Amino acid sequence: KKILIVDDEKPISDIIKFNMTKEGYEVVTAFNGREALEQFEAEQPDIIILDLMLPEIDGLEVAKTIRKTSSVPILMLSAKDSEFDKVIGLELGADDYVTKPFSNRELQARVKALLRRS
Amino acid sequence: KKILIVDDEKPISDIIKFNMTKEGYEVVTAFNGREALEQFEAEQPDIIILDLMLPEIDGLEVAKTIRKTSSVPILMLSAKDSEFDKVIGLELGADDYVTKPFSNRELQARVKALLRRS
Ligand SMILES: [Mg+2]
Ligand SMILES: [Mg+2]
Ligand SMILES: [Xe]
Ligand SMILES: [Xe]
Repeated sequence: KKILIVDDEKPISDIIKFNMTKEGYEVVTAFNGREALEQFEAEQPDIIILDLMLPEIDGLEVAKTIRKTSSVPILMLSAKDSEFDKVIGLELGADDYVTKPFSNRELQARVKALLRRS
Repeated sequence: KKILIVDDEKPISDIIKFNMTKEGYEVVTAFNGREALEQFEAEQPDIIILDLMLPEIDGLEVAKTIRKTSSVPILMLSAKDSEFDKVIGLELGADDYVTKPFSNRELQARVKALLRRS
């Protein structure tokens, strides 16, 4: 399976990439909203882990435009952990919303749960 | 022309109703998100003035669901006046975003501007 990780922090992106690779996923990466959209169209990932906060396009905006054409599962990841953040991510199309810092094992479990249902 | 005013404060709703009536619009009112959606389907207004903050459904959620079926112009009205509020209202489908308190004459000008282009 192919995962697109859209994250503007190279350290966090690498931790997720390393852990998804170890689980046997193919990983493509993007570091802003524009790259996320390009990688999305070109690579057709099975799932996208999307930071809400990105340099070019926000995460909310990326997920909005994705949902125009695609039902690809989106797992939103963010340091913002209030009700309003989670609810607005889910309502703008996230299938799930996990907060940072996260548990590596939980992330993996949640990715598998999204792919199981999809 | 018919305006639906979705506002949970009966005092503000009345001021907008009074002023739109004086301009020759037919007015229907709604005081929460559920009533907005019901009035929307039943009355088919030409334009909707929508408070962002409502008891049942938020304004963002109402405008989201409206846009599923309809291109009816939406003018979002709110006490929240930050960039993030305006931008997220516009991006969730508002044609315009005016802040409270507002100028009666400006509201009217902006309503006419939305109807002119529509
Ligand atoms: Mg990345
Ligand atoms: Mg009202
Ligand atoms: Xe957005
Ligand atoms: Xe929303």
